Amino acid sequence: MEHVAFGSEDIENTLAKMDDGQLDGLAFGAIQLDGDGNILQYNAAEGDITGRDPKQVIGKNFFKDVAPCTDSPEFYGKFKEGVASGNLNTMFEYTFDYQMTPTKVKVHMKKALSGDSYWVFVKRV
Ligand SMILES: *C(=O)/C=C\c1ccc(O)cc1
Repeated sequence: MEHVAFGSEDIENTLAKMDDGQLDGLAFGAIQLDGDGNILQYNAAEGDITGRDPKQVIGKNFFKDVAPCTDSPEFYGKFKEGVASGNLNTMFEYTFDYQMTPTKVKVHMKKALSGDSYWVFVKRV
């Protein structure tokens, strides 16, 4: 298992070296979105939590297609604000409830070290 803790201050540096394969070894869910919310990476843990088959959600829009619950000021709103500002690092609890048993989670969104990419980390609470 890849030893990286949820909420780590330099997490973006650590994950910049990981391929989709290594991303599946994280102890928490990890999604990489582009500026428009399109899914570039989606690890196994995220699949476990949401029920989605990883390889099938890549290329889909997270806020429009995959996770409509999220599409709100408290989630998507924070995301679009961070994208426009070029800076993003926020942590909050949220309830995942679309076509799934309502699941409470802790979400951490942070701008990737890369150009136009952003991370969304999820773990159960
Ligand atoms: C709300 O929609 C939040 C998360 C989420 C992500 C994927 C799927 O499939 C359901 C729910």
